Amino acid sequence: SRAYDLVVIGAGSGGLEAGWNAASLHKKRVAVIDLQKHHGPPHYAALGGTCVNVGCVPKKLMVTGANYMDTIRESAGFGWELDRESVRPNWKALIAAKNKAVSGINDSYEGMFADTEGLTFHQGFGALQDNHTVLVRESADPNSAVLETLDTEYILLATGSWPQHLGIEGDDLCITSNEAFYLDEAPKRALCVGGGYISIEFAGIFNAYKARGGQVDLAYRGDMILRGFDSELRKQLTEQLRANGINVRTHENPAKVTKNADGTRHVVFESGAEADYDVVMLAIGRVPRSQTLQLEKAGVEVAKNGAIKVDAYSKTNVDNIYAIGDVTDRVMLTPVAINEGAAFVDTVFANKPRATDHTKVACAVFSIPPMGVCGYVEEDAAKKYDQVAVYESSFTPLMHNISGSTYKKFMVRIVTNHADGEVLGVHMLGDSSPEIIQSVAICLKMGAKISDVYNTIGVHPTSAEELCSMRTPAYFYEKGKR
Amino acid sequence: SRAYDLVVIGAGSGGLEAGWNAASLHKKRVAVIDLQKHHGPPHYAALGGTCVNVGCVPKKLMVTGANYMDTIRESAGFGWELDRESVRPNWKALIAAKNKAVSGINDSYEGMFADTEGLTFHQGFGALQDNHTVLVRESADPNSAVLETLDTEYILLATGSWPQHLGIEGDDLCITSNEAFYLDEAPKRALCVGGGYISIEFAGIFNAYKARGGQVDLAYRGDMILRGFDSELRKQLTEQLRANGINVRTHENPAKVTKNADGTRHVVFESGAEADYDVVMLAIGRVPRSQTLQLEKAGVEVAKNGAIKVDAYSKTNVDNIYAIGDVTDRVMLTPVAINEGAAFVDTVFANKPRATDHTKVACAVFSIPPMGVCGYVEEDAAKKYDQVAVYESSFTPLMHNISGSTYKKFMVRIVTNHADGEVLGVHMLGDSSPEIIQSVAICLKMGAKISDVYNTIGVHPTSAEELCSMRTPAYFYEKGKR
Ligand SMILES: Cc1cc2nc3c(=O)[nH]c(=O)nc-3n(C[C@H](O)[C@H](O)[C@H](O)COP(=O)(O)OP(=O)(O)OC[C@H]3O[C@@H](n4cnc5c(N)ncnc54)[C@H](O)[C@@H]3O)c2cc1C
Ligand SMILES: Cc1cc2nc3c(=O)[nH]c(=O)nc-3n(C[C@H](O)[C@H](O)[C@H](O)COP(=O)(O)OP(=O)(O)OC[C@H]3O[C@@H](n4cnc5c(N)ncnc54)[C@H](O)[C@@H]3O)c2cc1C
Repeated sequence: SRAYDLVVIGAGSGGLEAGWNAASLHKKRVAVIDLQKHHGPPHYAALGGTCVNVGCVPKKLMVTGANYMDTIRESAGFGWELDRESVRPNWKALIAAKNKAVSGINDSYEGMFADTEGLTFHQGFGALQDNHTVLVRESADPNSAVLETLDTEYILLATGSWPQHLGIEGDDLCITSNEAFYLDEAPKRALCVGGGYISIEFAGIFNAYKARGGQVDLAYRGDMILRGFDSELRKQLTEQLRANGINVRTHENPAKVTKNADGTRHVVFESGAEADYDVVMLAIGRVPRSQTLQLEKAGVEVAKNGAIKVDAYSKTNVDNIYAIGDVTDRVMLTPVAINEGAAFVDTVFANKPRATDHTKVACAVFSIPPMGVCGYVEEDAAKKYDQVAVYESSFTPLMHNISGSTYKKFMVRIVTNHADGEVLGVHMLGDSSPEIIQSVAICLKMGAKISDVYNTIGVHPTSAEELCSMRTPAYFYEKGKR
Repeated sequence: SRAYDLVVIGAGSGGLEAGWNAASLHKKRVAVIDLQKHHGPPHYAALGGTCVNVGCVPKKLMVTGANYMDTIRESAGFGWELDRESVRPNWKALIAAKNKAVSGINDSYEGMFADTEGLTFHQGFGALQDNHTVLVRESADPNSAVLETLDTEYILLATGSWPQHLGIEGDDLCITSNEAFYLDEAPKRALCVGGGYISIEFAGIFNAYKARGGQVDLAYRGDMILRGFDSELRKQLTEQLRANGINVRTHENPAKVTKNADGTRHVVFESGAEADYDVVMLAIGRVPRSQTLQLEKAGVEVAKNGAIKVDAYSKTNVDNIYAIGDVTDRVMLTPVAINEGAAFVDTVFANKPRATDHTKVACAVFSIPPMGVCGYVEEDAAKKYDQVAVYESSFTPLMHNISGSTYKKFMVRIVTNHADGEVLGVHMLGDSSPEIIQSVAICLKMGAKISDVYNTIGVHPTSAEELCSMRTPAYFYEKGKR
């Protein structure tokens, strides 16, 4: 058996930051464990994690592909002539290009290991024996061949999460985002089940690569898609997805999925509504991946959902064992998991305890059109503050008066503490909003006030200068109002 | 002589802001004078000024149209299959749509004047007889028919700038950006003379709408284009212009232009090289437009190049005559002129002195690819502070590896005062950098430091995210580079 300072189980966004930082900057002997080295089936994620293999990186490439549907249509207004009846998308080419890109990054991570002192990769399933030794086995099965036993001082769990499935009749006929990245054919008709951002992102990808006459339906249990986002922005996004032809079936949930003779799936909705689809993708949530780790043999314990309970510095109850990223169920985004992996190495190896601030974290939804969002939604702000002011504007860019997509309203909403003037949250809908929100997030982790925003001079013509053009509140909340 | 609180000569960006404010906010009686109500020859600019009519707004529509040449080409990498030989630009469709968009905006300004009691528009050439009477004549000739003689308490001079010409033989065969907005056919071969943002932006418009086998040359008298911008960015923009096929000709200046029998124009350069072009457009400069105002008749000092000299509150030597916008030669951007108009009304009519801060003002170059810049370039900063640190990052977006456009590097450069880490300048090259620099300008107005920047968590995947990723300096200046 070998002796290590650290064993990282999971070589994703968090574990690879942590392991690399511990080995190079702190000259520690570190083992990182993951299931496989190259992206794809059987385990989908691999070296580099979910984001690089089956997450942020392939989905942004595929959403960029999807946007060309609207740009080739919108170019006509600006005088571009082409035979538009000949245009045909080519899913196969998109996936071949995407896989080339993702494998490039995988080969880069292998290089990274050859370049560094005490960092070794170990391929297999990590499971805990006791709080000081982790087993690398042949499969998730507890009775599989144990390949290696690693003796350690500190253990770091960073196994991520996995797609949540529906407990329904014919769940087995449904795919998740994982299989969606390797689909051989673009579906003609497809159902994305779920109201979250992964559902909405894929619905816009399938909508663009479908055969014309095809259809993509987005079915969600609640009233408006995208819980946790600004309610006005959720309302306008819905209509803009509908305007681009996807059918948002609100208050619909699968009940039965049955395979038809010709491979297609037949689905019975909870309303007794029925429809047939080439693909049914569940995008209903992500659960902490912790079940197989045998945490119990080391005394570390979980929450009901599988989340590993951790204090602010990422320490679990057994002290030499820490946990970061999606398995921790704090904020499930790559920059947060990376930040936590770095903070952990200052805390145990540099012995400077850094806790990661999961507050005012900005994020985006690469839907068509996209959203960039940071801080508080007004309902939450109005529960915590006395005087909340909501500022809002909407405009159709002059541009879309000429492209013909007049339904593309840019919307910006800013929530303030009206006593203070401190900007509590900024929520944007429209193109470039993911680019624009990163800088606004610096303004908010700095404590800007609405006077800071309208005293800056605008850069013209941009959509972003609206941020600097809003001075009168639309309405306020003194516990309530609207 | 009649009875006015304010007469504003020049109904443009600054001029109209001040006139609306003085009237609807402070109930003053104000006359706004301009040459023309709608865009187009002979005066090109008209009600709404240069930006609305022959500036920011027409220009930006036209460069978004030009950008379709790249994205239609780039779609192929993402699997969008189409008849590549069918694709052709129609310049007539582009300027027809641009003219309706600008005609809409002109109509709404006439609307504005109907909806506000003390505001009136007077068409003609405004000139001063005395520091309390302004006469609007029929033409710019001092001896022309006086149409109106308005008598006024205050005068606001906001006549903007005009294109600068070359005094060479055949200058009258060249156009400026004014005429380029009404060209009937896109040039097959074109020459853009100048190195500032306006010839850069038109070179990209002409490059995209040219007939195949065409060519646009950019000729500049100096060593490198975009004097006054970050030197690494200028170098990199030149190389990206060349990769998209435009021919950048440094140390090059025309000597004489003659018209060919063909109708095209023959250009002899000062090096002795010759070539023929359909269009030769001069974008060598813009000079303050004070020349026919009769400023000596009111004793107001002009600064040689034409700039009306003013103090921080935009007051001239004559205490009831103020001047704003491009005529004062301070920052020739529409936002700055508007802000100066607002500040002016506060100071004289709301009796609260303001002054525009012309520092940290961000701006954008709508080149293909675009640039977004704010603050000091390192050279200037190095001659004011003892230790300046420069941070930079370059990367090709993943997407540009899939599309053909491998040359499209995104670059961000941050200049810091190394004493406390205060960010003095951020210079970016790449798509969306105009949209990103607007909110970075807010962080800069609030006194941001490099640590504010890397302590914000990123939004992944975005280009803007690179802002939060720069911890270590590339090099420093301790008076000189190190
Ligand atoms: C489709 C999709 C889109 C997303 N898009 C974005 C986006 O645009 N921006 C963003 O910020 N976030 C996005 N996310 C979220 C982001 O991918 C994750 O939050 C982030 O990767 C979490 O990092 P992590 O370190 O917790 O784990 P991960 O990056 O998931 O890595 C965990 C690693 O552990 C390995 N592993 C699992 N169990 C074991 C075991 N027993 N033994 C060994 N190895 C094991 C896995 O194979 C995996 O490689 C997206 C996620 C998905 C699924
Ligand atoms: C092609 C081009 C592109 C530009 N793009 C941008 C951009 O993208 N973003 C940006 O911020 N800035 C841009 N600018 C600069 C911007 O157009 C100007 O800075 C801005 O319009 C200046 O405002 P102003 O109030 O000083 O006067 P202007 O807006 O120029 O208006 C001056 C007015 O005075 C009138 N006039 C002049 N003489 C007389 C007279 N004697 N009697 C009566 N009326 C008179 C003119 O018709 C005109 O309407 C661009 C400029 C050009 C030329």
